[PDB]
Amino acid sequence: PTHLSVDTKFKTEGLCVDIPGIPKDMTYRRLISMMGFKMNYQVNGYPNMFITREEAIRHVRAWIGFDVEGCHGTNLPLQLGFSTGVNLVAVPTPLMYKGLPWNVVRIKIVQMLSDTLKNLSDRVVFVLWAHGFELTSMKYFVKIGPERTCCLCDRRATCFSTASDTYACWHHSIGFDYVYNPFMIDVQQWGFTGNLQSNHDLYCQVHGNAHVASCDAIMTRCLAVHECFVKRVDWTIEYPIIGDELKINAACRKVQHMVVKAALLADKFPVLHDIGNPKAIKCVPQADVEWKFYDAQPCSDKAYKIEELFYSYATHSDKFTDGVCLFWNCNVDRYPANSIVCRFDTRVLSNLNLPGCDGGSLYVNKHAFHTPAFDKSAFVNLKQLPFFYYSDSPCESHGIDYVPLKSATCITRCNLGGAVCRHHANEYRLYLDAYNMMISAGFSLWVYKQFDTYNLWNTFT
Ligand SMILES: O=C(c1ccc(Cl)cc1)N1CCSCC1
Ligand SMILES: [Zn+2]
Ligand SMILES: [Zn+2]
Ligand SMILES: [Zn+2]
Repeated sequence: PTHLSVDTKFKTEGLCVDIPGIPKDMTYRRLISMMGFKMNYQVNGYPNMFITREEAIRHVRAWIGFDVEGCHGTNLPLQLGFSTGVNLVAVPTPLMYKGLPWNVVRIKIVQMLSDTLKNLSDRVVFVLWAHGFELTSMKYFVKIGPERTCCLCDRRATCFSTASDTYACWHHSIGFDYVYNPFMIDVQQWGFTGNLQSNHDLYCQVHGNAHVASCDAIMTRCLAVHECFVKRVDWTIEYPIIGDELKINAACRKVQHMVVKAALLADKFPVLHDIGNPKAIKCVPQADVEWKFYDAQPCSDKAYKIEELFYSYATHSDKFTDGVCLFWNCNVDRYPANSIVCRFDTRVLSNLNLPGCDGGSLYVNKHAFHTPAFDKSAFVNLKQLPFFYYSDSPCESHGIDYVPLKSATCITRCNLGGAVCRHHANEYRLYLDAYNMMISAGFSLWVYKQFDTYNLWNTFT
């Protein structure tokens, strides 16, 4: 009970308009056979082209929605749509390409999947709302067999070349013509009523239906992300390191300590209200302040309503207007004016951040976090937090080659005295690096309007 048994039943009702007469009684084994593939009773790490929900959720970085529409089955041209927004027309002889034979279409499919996936995943998972033409199209661009390694590296093979008779991963596949050992999941097997559009549109207003294959491909993946990461949420599932996950997370800890430490020193709040992750620890353990925690899990669907977070259930309940509120990746509709905020910007392009449901994004860094669409109006009571580095640490090198640092934003005794010491120059440059990492990863920082770094210079005298 890890992989999907090929002897599992497959409901064929979705198939029966493209494939009239299809048996009601159907297994994956029989379906794979009718798709023109032979598994040869093979114990070589590829037991089934189709995978479980649980397996798909572990391989979310690999999801490519895929849809095929009859254009006029051997008779007629097929429109191939992918969640990348690409439409290819294959002839048997929003990006929309003219009709070409399979021998050239399959080359474009490998190039497209390789460019999309090489920095994301070791595989492809085709996310289907299966009606028949998508499954019958696979024999024309897919080959299967035993698990293999790349000819040029140690990564599992994802592509095959009929020219060279060799196997490549996504990194090494230029000129390859076949997708090799793809995986796939039919969303329609999950038990929905009515068509794709009617189910997608319950949850999402951002993906229209232009009645083209890529639109269905996008809607199919969106619906799948909704089901697996919005309505259902599993934070136990770990995901491999593929990028700067570790640097970004370190940077996040450093910036959070820096900004909160400086807010307490500058404005001397007697109480801090720490709203969000119930596992959260004091980010400034030495600070004078009354530190009060409020538990809120990461919201995957809609931003929290500040009315419901701060709702008073009895008298003598905490005054959130006293001191300052820390919302560190706690996404709310509208922050109060007395807030310090870190808010993930869902629009950011990275390998960590996958497109999500209804303008949200699926941010995958150790764990998967569906994040509600970034909204600028949430920040109306605040301003953007400007970059600064602050330290009360002694000017003292210890233990890196130097250009003397000149910066208005290096808030240290040494800079107060007109000359930045080597230690604080090294720390400044490391912190500016951490800060830039975190920003470019898509985090945005917001602060109460009265916040002024000028107030920090008098914390040394
Ligand atoms: O792969 C095919 C297929 C095979 C041969 C021919 Cl001539 C047409 C279609 N499918 C999808 C699986 S169910 C039966 C149709
Ligand atoms: Zn390789
Ligand atoms: Zn959608
Ligand atoms: Zn110094």
